[PDB]
Amino acid sequence: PIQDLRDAIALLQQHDNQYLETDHPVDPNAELAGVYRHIGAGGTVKRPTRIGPAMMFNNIKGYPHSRILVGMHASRQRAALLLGCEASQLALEVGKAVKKPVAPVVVPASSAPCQEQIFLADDPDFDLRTLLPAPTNTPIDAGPFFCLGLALASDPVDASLTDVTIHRLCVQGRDELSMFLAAGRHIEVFRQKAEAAGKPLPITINMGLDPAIYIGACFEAPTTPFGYNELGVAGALRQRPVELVQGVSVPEKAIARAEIVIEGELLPGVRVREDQHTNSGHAMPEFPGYCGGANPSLPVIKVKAVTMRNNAILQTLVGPGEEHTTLAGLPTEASIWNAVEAAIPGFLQNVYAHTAGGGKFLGILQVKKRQPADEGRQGQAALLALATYSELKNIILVDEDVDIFDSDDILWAMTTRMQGDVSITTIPGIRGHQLDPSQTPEYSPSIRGNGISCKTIFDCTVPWALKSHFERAPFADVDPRPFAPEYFARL
Amino acid sequence: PIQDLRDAIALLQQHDNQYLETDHPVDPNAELAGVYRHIGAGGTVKRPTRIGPAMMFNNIKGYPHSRILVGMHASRQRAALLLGCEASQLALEVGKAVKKPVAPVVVPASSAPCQEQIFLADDPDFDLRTLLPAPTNTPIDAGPFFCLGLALASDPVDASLTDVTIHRLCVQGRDELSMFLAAGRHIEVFRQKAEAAGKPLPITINMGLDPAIYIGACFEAPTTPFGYNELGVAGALRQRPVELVQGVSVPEKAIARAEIVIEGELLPGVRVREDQHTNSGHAMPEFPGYCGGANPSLPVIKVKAVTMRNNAILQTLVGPGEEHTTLAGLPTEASIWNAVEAAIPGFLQNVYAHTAGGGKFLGILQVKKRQPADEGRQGQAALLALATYSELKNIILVDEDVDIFDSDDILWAMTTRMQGDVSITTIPGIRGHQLDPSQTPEYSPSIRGNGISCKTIFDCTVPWALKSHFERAPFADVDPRPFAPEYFARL
Repeated sequence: PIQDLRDAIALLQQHDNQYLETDHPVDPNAELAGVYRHIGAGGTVKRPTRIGPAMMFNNIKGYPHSRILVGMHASRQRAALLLGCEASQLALEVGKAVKKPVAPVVVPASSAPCQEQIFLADDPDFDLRTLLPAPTNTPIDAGPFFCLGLALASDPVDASLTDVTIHRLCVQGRDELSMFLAAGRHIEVFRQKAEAAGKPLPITINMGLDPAIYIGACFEAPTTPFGYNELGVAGALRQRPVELVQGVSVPEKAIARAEIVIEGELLPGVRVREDQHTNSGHAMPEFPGYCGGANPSLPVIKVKAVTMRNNAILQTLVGPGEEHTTLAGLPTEASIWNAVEAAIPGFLQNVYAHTAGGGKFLGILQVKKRQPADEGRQGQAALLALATYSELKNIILVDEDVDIFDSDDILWAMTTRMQGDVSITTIPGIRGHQLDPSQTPEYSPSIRGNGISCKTIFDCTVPWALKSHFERAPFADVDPRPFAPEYFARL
Repeated sequence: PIQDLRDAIALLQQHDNQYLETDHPVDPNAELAGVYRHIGAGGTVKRPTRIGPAMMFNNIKGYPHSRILVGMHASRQRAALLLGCEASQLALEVGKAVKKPVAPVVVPASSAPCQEQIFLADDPDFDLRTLLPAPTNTPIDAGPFFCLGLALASDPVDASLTDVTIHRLCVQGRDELSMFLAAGRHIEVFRQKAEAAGKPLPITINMGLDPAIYIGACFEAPTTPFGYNELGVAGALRQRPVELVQGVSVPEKAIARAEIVIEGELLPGVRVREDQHTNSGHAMPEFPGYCGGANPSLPVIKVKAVTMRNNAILQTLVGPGEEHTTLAGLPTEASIWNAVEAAIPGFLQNVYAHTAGGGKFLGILQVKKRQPADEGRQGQAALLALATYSELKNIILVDEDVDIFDSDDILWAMTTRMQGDVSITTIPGIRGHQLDPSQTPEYSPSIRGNGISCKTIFDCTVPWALKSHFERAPFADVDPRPFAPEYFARL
């Protein structure tokens, strides 16, 4: 029963090519990410790249006591193994946990390995920059980043209002991090409330976690009093409550079994240029595959303490590549599943938040026309997808004999089951996502500002009345294995 | 030095997962194809399928002295190993051979392994159907097929005119095969000239060949006296003339080192229904991945002899999947290369006749914009492609940082470097190909007859003025090997 990051590493070590360690010295600045680019970053990272093992770097230059984990979630198959289901059903299996969550519980400090070591920022010798190897993903980044920081925080006026969300933070100084907070999201609203009263907002950043927690926390959750409800998904996935502990230096909870916890406060009335120390003009690589722009005005966590386990692992990601595809893509798929299946039961066979869109921009919907009235519902399923997940950009529709996880087979449906002046429907001027660099006025006369897009539905389903002409060549069913057993061993 | 199929097999056996044998009894009717569907048919074949080893079945039900080879050209990497070049350069490499062909030569029967065993149709016990296995691809095919028949044929009046072509053939009786010949092709014009005079056309069907010969025979060649010029490509690929032997029962040449040669004559004033023995309504699977209809009026080869090597291999294909992509796709790529490079030298970086289009329907063009004036040449390249290969359907244009052999990366360009109402150009009413089942009046109000199409250009290149915003996140160059030697040691 997996309850923390090390229980997960143990499971991976029982399967081939899921976990890999190296003792060869690596520089956290640029080099480590450059290495994993080849081994397992995947997704929208520039070629060459591939799906591979999660990888542990034991020998980090300048950090003789540290080790860095990347790629834990950077494969769909791997995520399936870590949660005990089939990779094609991963979105549905987690969607079931979302529906029957198990609440987290509070434990005492004696039960929290994340507090086996406490480094108070009090200490004159404290220096976040030398305590933690925060990797730099590319040389043009704004600085070192932590990329899997699970932030816990509460409303400053109503303490029963909580939030759990993944963030990335740039290291800005001996005890400072900058942190981008999405407008409108709960923790930013918390921070705006505290700042309007001139007060800091206490927060914990929890890194190195059971992958069920990271995966579960990307889904929308209900809000109950003191609920930290995102944690309920992982509670359901393991059938064991996620354990919280009180912070040592701030009045906010932290993840009891996390590897590293950064406790601090968002400062009132303070802001920094994200790239103030490099003037690179960039932040770090974004899920579409491009380096984003540096944010000119960011809030700052003032660090009051770092607590960690003995031999703490620092967990982050590279790419963000396939690791982002998994964390973002399963929620994208679940919400599309839920919307289509409630409106058109039995129609959708599956949906894939394609890695080529980082799990957000590109939806592949596999439908089955069962009867004459299903003609015209394939467009309806596309409208449902675009309405339910507004950061989507394009939809590709295929039938149930097309493998939506096989990009060759998607392009095959786009070649023999599509006519350009019939099957392609453009929907201009719909808000999409600012990190798509083609969503700009300069790219298109129908785009009125950044993050607005034309959204395109590629209908590659066979028209109902023509289906008799579109049967794929029927090869006979045979068990191939007796013909070459040793060859099918390689699985 | 590779000079026959067996030398090619021995080369394959020096590389991992390129060649596989099985002694498990197999039914050449349907079951064999059913097995290789899972092991390595690839291409447009229904999932599951994949690229895998070429496969030899040694244990053939009803044919205890036979063994059957499939999948020899069913892998771009395998074709590259076989011709001694890099997969990404394959078409450039065969294109060089097309330009400087090495003419074939005639050798005596003593230098002709293909006549080690002679089976005259003279013999009352001769029966084409029990002598050779002719696999069926699906249970609904017209009948047993030979799918890699290299035909040699000459003009019945002017013997200096020759032709060398690949055909498929259905086994129609004791000593008859049906053979479709493409209208206007040289061998068909030889046939019509002979039929118009009331005379048979002598011919040899050569099977089990140096892959160089099959690959080279799919390119257009010039005509010179007694040239058999398609063999000049294989000659240049091997820097050794292909060897011809005089047939034993008909006045026409055969491939000296072929595994199997069927000698016969196309009969005048005789036609058969392709599926006359099954009434299946179908021929066999076509390269777009659907079953073809049965041709109701095919000419007949009356067999006069079958010669073969000792321990002869019957070589054919399954799917036809990836084996067709290689055979058809390299000529498609070479012709696009030649046209674009002549018109816009330096602009095309590479082209991929994508396997999802069977090597014919879908072109991925990789261009590099070097200067402002290249803005607008990407579409020019697309037109060049559409002009020179009229069976193309759609073009996808990408820049030099997109891996065109990686369908995930194509879709990525389709997602972040494309706006539907800007980047997509439809060209309606252009003759395409009849075996694309969506090219019918029933699919589209703009299609006036079967085999006419809308042809779509998807411009997924970065507009020149915007290039600085579209740089893929620049992970540092690092040699990953030292960090994980034994992992990279699985190459």
